Amino acid sequence: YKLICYYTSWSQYREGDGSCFPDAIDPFLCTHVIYTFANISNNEIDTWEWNDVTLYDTLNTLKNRNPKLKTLLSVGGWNFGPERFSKIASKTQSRRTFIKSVPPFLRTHGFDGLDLAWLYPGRRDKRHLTTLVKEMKAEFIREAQAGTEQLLLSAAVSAGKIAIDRGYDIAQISRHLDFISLLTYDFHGAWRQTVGHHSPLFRGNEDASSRFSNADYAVSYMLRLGAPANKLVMGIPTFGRSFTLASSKTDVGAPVSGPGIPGRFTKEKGILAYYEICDFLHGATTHRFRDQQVPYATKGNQWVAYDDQESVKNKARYLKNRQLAGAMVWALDLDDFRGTFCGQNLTFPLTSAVKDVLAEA
Ligand SMILES: *[C@@H]1O[C@H](CO)[C@@H](O[C@@H]2O[C@H](CO)[C@@H](O[C@@H]3O[C@H](CO[C@H]4O[C@H](CO)[C@@H](O)[C@H](O)[C@@H]4O)[C@@H](O[C@H]4O[C@H](CO)[C@@H](O)[C@H](O)[C@@H]4O)[C@H](O)[C@@H]3O)[C@H](O)[C@H]2NC(C)=O)[C@H](O)[C@H]1NC(C)=O
Repeated sequence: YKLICYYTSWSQYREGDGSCFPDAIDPFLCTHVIYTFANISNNEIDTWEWNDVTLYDTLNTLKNRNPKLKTLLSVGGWNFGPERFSKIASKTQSRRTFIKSVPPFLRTHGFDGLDLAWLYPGRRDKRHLTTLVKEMKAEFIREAQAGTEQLLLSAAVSAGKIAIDRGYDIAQISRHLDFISLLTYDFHGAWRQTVGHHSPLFRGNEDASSRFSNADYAVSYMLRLGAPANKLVMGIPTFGRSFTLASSKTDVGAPVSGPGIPGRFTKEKGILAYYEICDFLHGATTHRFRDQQVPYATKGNQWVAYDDQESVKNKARYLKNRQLAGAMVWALDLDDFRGTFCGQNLTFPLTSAVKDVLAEA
């Protein structure tokens, strides 16, 4: 099985214990670590943070300890606007410029591949994404002739049915990608004025939005569209999502007034790192959505949907049972990488739980 793990370049800036640099990563934890994100400038791949060349080096020094570890560089993300991707991919010339720029940059910086994180292709982009993936793969095939192991090509893909239908030719891109990471953790609609879980494995008992907004639906749909199981990797989050409650009610359908207050370290309303959630749990009441097989917790006027050791193990068993290629974790810097917040004196408790289950049989 693959265990694909993202590290985000902006996590270095977090205050105190929130600060995460690539040398915090256990070299034997994941099979693939993906650094996010690279920029595209002058139609060519490029660095983003002022110190990316240094951090790339810190990440790739992990291979000294684990020579089998593979690293990839992810281009795109939400800061990079999807409009920028569309412009590049939609013209033969700009597409070529971008593709040609990729292998030399990856080789210079010691990466084993490229991950495409276009968030997200629209209806007008579907055919252009197919050509980008096919042509990029063709370039990697050419570059391998020069003697070095062929660069890998992956993509992070929406797990939402509507977004999938709108923007991706799954049958075609699956042929050329070495793996597809499904973003199976963005299932709670931003329009919803009630609490709800963003990463449920199965649908909930009543009033769900779509019997589509769950990981099992997304996995089945991708297989149905022609992605081979051995190309699909199921995403598992190490962050949770938070809401401010609008009333004393906390169970299914509880009204909310907006996102939860920011975490002390991650400082973004509506999201919390797992290490922040571990602390939040002190004094909180814990519940589990039976049917959806994922937990939530609440205290005060705050309500948090999240994944714990039990839920990530459960998802790992699920993806093995569906004979998928493995799991993807977003993100290492949001797990308890220090090992000091979750009361087990264990680094990367969520990611390690997934790893341990993948090894079982
Ligand atoms: C990720 O990559 C993106 C894409 O490359 C980066 O964004 C780019 O950043 C550069 C540098 O800041 C910026 O360049 C700008 O260039 C203009 C000149 O524009 C010319 O063309 C214009 C047509 O639209 C025309 O109107 C103009 O006359 C020019 O001919 C600069 O304009 C000033 O130039 C001088 C010197 O700076 C000034 O003295 C003068 O007063 C002008 O006002 C701008 O100041 C910029 O330098 C790109 O425009 C920008 N591209 C996009 C699409 O956003 C980005 O930095 C990178 N991110 C990270 C995190 O690395």
